[PDB]
Amino acid sequence: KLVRLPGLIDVHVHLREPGGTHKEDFASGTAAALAGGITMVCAMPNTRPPIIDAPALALAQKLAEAGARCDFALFLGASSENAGTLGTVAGSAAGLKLYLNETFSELRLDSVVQWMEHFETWPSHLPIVAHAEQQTVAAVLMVAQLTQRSVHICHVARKEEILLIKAAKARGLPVTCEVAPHHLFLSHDDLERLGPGKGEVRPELGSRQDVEALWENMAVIDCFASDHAPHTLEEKCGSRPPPGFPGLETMLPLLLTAVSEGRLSLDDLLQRLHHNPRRIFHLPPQEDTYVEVDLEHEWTIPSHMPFSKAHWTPFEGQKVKGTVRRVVLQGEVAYIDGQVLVPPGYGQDVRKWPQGAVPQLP
Amino acid sequence: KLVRLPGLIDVHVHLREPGGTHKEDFASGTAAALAGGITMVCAMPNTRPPIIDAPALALAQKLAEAGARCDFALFLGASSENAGTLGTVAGSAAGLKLYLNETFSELRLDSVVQWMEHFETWPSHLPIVAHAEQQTVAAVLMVAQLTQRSVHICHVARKEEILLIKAAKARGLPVTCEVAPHHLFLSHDDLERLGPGKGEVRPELGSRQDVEALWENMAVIDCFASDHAPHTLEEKCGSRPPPGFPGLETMLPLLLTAVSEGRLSLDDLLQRLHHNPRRIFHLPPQEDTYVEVDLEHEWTIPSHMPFSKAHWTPFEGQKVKGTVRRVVLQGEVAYIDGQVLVPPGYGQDVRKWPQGAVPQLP
Ligand SMILES: O=C(O)c1[nH]c(=O)[nH]c(=O)c1F
Ligand SMILES: O=C(O)c1[nH]c(=O)[nH]c(=O)c1F
Ligand SMILES: [Zn+2]
Ligand SMILES: [Zn+2]
Ligand SMILES: [Zn+2]
Ligand SMILES: [Zn+2]
Repeated sequence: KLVRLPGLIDVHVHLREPGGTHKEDFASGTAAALAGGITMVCAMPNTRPPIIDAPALALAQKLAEAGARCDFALFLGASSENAGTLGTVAGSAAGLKLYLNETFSELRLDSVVQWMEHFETWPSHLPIVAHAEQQTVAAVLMVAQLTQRSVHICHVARKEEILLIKAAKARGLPVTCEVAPHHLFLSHDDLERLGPGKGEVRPELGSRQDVEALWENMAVIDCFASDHAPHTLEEKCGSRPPPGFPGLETMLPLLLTAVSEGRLSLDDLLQRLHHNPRRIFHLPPQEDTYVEVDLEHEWTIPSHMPFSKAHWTPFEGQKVKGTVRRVVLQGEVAYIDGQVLVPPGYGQDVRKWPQGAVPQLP
Repeated sequence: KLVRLPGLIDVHVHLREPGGTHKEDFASGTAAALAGGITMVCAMPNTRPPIIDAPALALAQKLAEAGARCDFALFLGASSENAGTLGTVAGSAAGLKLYLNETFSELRLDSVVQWMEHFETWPSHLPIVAHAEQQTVAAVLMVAQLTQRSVHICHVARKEEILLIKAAKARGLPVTCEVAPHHLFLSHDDLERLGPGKGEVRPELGSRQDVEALWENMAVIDCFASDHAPHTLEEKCGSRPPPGFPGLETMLPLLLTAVSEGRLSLDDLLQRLHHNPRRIFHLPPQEDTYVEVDLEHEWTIPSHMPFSKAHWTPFEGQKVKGTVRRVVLQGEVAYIDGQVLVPPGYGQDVRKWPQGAVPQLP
């Protein structure tokens, strides 16, 4: 018997279009999403050009509307120049992403004062998410408190970070967070197999104690999100390997395996891949949309998944129990047993739906 | 300018049909819901006969399908006899309600062992909610831990209770809770005006310190829910006054006033009347459903609201800023400026929708 799930949401993907389409584009990345049981994605802004101004957002919107096979929202990215300039387009974005650790020059913030300025100028009712590692989690939480608003922490990867967030939540602070599958299912123990190129990711793979701490503190994790960060094997194995793993096609199989093993419940999974993404980012429901999964069939992750142009995966060799069998999106069969059946352009910008606008006071 | 809200959900109403229809029926209670900006309600099982077996649920389902003007789900109620007998109908109910303090004989549980039996036999993927006051909150939390599952605490009304729940959440325990408007906007200070009959409610009105504690610990409150508990003025002012307040028509105006005053944000309100009710009870979205409210218009709550057959309200005399102007339900105008425009029977049982079934493992 198949299990029917609602349309799952991944609030953290890199679809590389514009500017990196040999790694991934909207069409191939959203095919990977559908194959992973994901019917709506939020795409990060560190493209080339980066989505840091209204013209770049306008271009990305059209590229996504023409290429996406599932529904989507597009993040804006904070820069050292664009605080106080995004007000007219802010409501059309998934949210504002701050890169507070390593990034490309155009997204680099050189001073916490620049973080303050973004928290002060970005509309207070709209989401802010941050790449914020180790101490940076505490620092950006401080900025959120000074500006009296919420923040969402991307890919929490360390015992240090989840315990800090746990302490903040105990004090009633408005902070939510997401965890990516590689930080639950990979660790330092895998670096010998992966090698130093493939193993490059930010946040880096943690210790076994880091991984154990995230599982022990599942109650503190609001969302799962893949941080789908595709690069080709040539790039990952070359002289300056970029950080990141592809993950859309492997997320749900990995987590369904954990569910089968009693590590978390089916509800725990659906809170973290459906309900909490909806409520943190004010994402609308998807009419006549659902995912049918098979929890009985055991298989081994191969050297590459069928759809991501990354054409490699760090989870190769792991045994999983859980398969996406069928995806229905907006009343149409979008995916069945390895075949994507909706064309590029079938997906839509959920922020343009009346029910996708973020409610605000007049 | 009007503000567009999603369809709000009240997970705790008493609609009195069958058996108490002079107090309220499905048609009048759901009219009150729509006038309060509420498009889906979860109806408690302490009717006459109480909804404690499959035949009674079958009757209530038809009465609701014929009378409800908004969408709904129906709770089953725990009794001293029905543990282990509800398995075939459990998935069709909103959840299982346990009355752990005062109640009618048919819903009275005389031993914590009976609570254990319900937690052991009720399907583990389906909701359990409890009327659990003071120590009873800790006791039912203990039963939840022994049976390794979650519990939702109805109408938290005391500093003692919210602090206990706060401590449980800090330990990672799966507990959620709701707070009713009278415990945020009324207190002991109002008992002289109300009198001892009108003022009867369970949980009773709290001290100013209780009320202040709930506001201070808003982060711990998952849901708002009215505990709409209608009785006629004759009953409230008579020789054996039943406990309870009507509240569907006054909830949102009261909370919108608080939002206008900066006591909580619009998002805080929508998490507690839309997103968290959805995710705790696995309630489906409502297609083409939304509520338009006006935050500018000031008015004073009268001696009775237009629709509840209770025909009185404990909030008489309070000044509010916030009005439900229009409700659209499933693509039809359901309410405009005091006029309900959908007939009895327009509402449906959301648990019969494919997307309203609670996902479970095979
Ligand atoms: O875009 C990427 O590849 C990327 N990869 C990572 O591993 N971390 C990032 O923060 C990032 F932006
Ligand atoms: O049904 C009612 O009137 C009712 N009224 C209350 O004040 N508390 C209850 O727990 C209840 F079931
Ligand atoms: Zn990142
Ligand atoms: Zn990323
Ligand atoms: Zn009660
Ligand atoms: Zn009640």
